[PDB]
Amino acid sequence: SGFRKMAFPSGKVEGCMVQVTCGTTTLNGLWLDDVVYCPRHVICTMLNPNYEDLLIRKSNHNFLVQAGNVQLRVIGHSMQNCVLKLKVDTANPKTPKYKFVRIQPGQTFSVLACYNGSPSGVYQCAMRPNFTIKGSFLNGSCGSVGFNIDYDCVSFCYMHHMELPTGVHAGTDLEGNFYGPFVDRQTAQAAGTDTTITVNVLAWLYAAVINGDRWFLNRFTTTLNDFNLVAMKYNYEPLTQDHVDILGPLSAQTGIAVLDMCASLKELLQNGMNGRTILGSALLEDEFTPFDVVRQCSG
Amino acid sequence: SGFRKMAFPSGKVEGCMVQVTCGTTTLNGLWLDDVVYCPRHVICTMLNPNYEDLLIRKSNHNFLVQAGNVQLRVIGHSMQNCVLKLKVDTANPKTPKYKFVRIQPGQTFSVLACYNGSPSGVYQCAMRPNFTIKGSFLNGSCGSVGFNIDYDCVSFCYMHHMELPTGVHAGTDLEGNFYGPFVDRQTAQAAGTDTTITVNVLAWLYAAVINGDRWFLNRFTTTLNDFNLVAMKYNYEPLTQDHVDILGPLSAQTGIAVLDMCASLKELLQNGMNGRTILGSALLEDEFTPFDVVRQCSG
Ligand SMILES: COCCOc1cc(Cl)cc(-c2cc(-c3ccccc3C#N)cn(-c3cccnc3)c2=O)c1
Ligand SMILES: COCCOc1cc(Cl)cc(-c2cc(-c3ccccc3C#N)cn(-c3cccnc3)c2=O)c1
Repeated sequence: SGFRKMAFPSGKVEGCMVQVTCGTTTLNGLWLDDVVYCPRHVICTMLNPNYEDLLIRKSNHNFLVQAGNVQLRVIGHSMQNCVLKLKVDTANPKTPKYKFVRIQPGQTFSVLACYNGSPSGVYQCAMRPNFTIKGSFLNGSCGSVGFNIDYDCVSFCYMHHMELPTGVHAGTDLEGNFYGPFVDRQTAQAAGTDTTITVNVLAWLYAAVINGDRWFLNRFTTTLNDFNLVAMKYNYEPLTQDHVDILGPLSAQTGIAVLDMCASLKELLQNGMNGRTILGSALLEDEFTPFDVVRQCSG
Repeated sequence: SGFRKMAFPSGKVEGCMVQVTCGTTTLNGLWLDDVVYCPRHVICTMLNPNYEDLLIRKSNHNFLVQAGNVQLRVIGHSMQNCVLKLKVDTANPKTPKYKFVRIQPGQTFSVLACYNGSPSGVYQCAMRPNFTIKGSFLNGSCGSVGFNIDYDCVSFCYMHHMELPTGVHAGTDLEGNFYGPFVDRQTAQAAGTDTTITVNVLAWLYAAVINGDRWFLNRFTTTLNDFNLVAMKYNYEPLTQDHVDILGPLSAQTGIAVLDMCASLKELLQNGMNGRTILGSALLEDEFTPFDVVRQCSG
């Protein structure tokens, strides 16, 4: 038992992290096969850059890629959206089985924070409904990646590009498309107002039941439609029938109907917690997906 | 910016995890050089075991060690306190630079949860003042290890042995000595009443200041002695002058005197938070050490 903010083991991604240097700028890159992926803003000095221009003025030799202690020779460079791809002469022998995936808001992933191509730490986060992530990133972290692992396949879903003025974080999928409306320019950009991920909050309530916190349960039930009326009021995402279906296995294992759990959340939203806690939290946690809960509570 | 429950990258430990099988029991082992370390209760079937007896009745062939897909041949076995050491014919080529350390309560470490010798997830935790840890562990997790990484040296500090009836967790250092009063027997054992780690709470308050949460600061100061009187009342560990000194660099970087921050904690203990949060928490977090904060906030 127990329930922790748990990341995937990071080894398979550690073996892919490199340092990419272009002029005075250093940041991190992802070395898979004979290709190195990094934020294209590594070629900037960029209040309003034209990256087609900045890249036409570069040659392979303007890029220094360092893997461990060995320099890798760049033998070609290109742009795919907001990611720079650097072809190298040597194919990373530690390349895992992998895929690139573009995740939906509300999905979670592990982040391997890296500096100068050296991994620093690993943590879990979620793609917020407003397409930011609440990460932990210092200067030099751009190019650090987010990922999930399934069996032995690393699904890369995030590459870090920018910290916004609010201290939240924005980046791309590994094909270089930003999550959300953001662009890689040093210009005024605000995220939409964020909302709480309802289906995850419910999954975490089921995790709490699986671990013996029950003080919030009740005999009541609600209709999907009546619950959503409360959710909107408290800036929660609407719950869909597909969410209800995805919560199926947990509802079964705990014998608690999804719409029964929705009645608990209603009370907690209305009456707060009154000084008690759930899985060691004094507020409602929304960065565990239903599949995260099942993974960690029952393997 | 941002502040997360951050673990060390787990790759160097992943390359050491094996499966150890003795009879009907399977659990995890740590393969370093030509030696495999695992809980000695792998040889039990143990309401009151005599491990000297149970081990004299075993031969090398009673132990199956599986690393990846290859079986490793056991060429010798011994007991050191509560850890079984299995000498193997082949020295793990992925052995990192490493040391065994016995940590003090209040120190944090990363945990690599493993099942059948396969890493499952990584998370941070702390050694509680009562020498338990609040981990996340399912059946089969025994032998999973906790560790810190310094430069490139893995300091192993924990091996998982038991879940207590309260759902908290007990284990040993890597030389097999339990933290706390626990013994590896299926018998009534309760942990001491736990307390909150004051110096860590203060470190986390400094992290919050470094990230722009300041609503809890005040103009007041307190004496070390007066603060401890409040701490005792709220089941906080006494703060020592050595704690004050360890908080030195943070106090400086933020320009906030340790004893000034102690005045804030007093208020928060007395008046609670009144519906506001700190680093995304509605309660006082005590599983970040002063060195964790410095690592993550300023590298
Ligand atoms: C729209 O919102 C405002 C932010 O505008 C941008 C836009 C663009 Cl194109 C990029 C950036 C940005 C750049 C660099 C950088 C700069 C020079 C050398 C190395 C690095 C690294 N590495 C670093 N960071 C950063 C800092 C701390 C945490 N995370 C990310 C950044 O955000 C910020
Ligand atoms: C004093 O407190 C009560 C617990 O008494 C003990 C004492 C002793 Cl010697 C051991 C245990 C114990 C054993 C086994 C086990 C048993 C058989 C086969 C494989 C495994 C694994 N692996 C598993 N676990 C466990 C379960 C879930 C989370 N963490 C640990 C355990 O605690 C529990």
